[PDB]
Amino acid sequence: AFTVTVPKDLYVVEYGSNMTIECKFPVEKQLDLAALIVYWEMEDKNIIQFVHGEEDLKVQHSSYRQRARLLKDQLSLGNAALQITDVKLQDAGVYRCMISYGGADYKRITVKVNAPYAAAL
Amino acid sequence: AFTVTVPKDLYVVEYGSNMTIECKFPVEKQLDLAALIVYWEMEDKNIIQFVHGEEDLKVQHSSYRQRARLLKDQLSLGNAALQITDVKLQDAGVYRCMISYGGADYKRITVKVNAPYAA
Ligand SMILES: Cc1c(NC(=O)c2ccc(CNCCO)cn2)cccc1-c1cccc(NC(=O)c2ccc(CNCCO)cn2)c1C
Repeated sequence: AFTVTVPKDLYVVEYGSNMTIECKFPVEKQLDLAALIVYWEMEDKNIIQFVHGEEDLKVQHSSYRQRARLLKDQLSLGNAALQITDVKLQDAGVYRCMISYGGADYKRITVKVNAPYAAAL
Repeated sequence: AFTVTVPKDLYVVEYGSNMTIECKFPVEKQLDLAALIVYWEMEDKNIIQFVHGEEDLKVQHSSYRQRARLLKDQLSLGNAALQITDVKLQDAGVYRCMISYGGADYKRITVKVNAPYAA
């Protein structure tokens, strides 16, 4: 009954740009931070580990340091939004958002990074 | 950090036998059932979805009906044990236990099913 949805499960992004990938969960009235867990990962790499309102940046995988953050202002709209700055080719793959809030659910999201290309016509 | 561990991360099982795969999670004093979620899957197939003490058999994947059980006597010892009855060849693959209990964590278990072979 506790359901996480994704508007899209495939994001095609340009090398070196910014991307935001979103996972929706139901929230009514006061977001209870003490009951909320948000985890983002990409093939076992810890990107975001938001646990009961607190984050520890020492658990964050080194290839995501100063690039990856949770947009905490979106959480009141039931939106766990992961913003990644300066997208790399190694950022392509399968991301998971995993959310515990009342129930639990997770989604898979595929990211494709186009190789850098000077398109001329 | 809430941590789930696995004694074995690979199980080799005989076709048609039973297996039990275990995920350990830390539990102190009274198991707070209102706070606990245990979820087992394999390749997006819902095997066990234990939510605060309640299970919906109607959410279980058709291929696990009457075959898959969570051993609830183990939960008080912090053991999330999935027992699968009458193992098929299509039970081979990657299982996941996901546990929310204070914190949250999940682990992967690989199951390989040996094709039936006569001595
Ligand atoms: C597991 C989990 C996290 N994970 C972390 O916080 C986390 C942090 C760090 C590490 C790595 N550590 C390595 C050291 O061992 C790993 N995990 C965060 C929020 C929630 C969960 C959770 C916990 C328990 C259960 C369910 N699912 C389900 O209950 C579930 C049920 C049904 C479905 C299928 N639904 C499809 C329809 O949308 C999916 N799902 C989830 C999703």
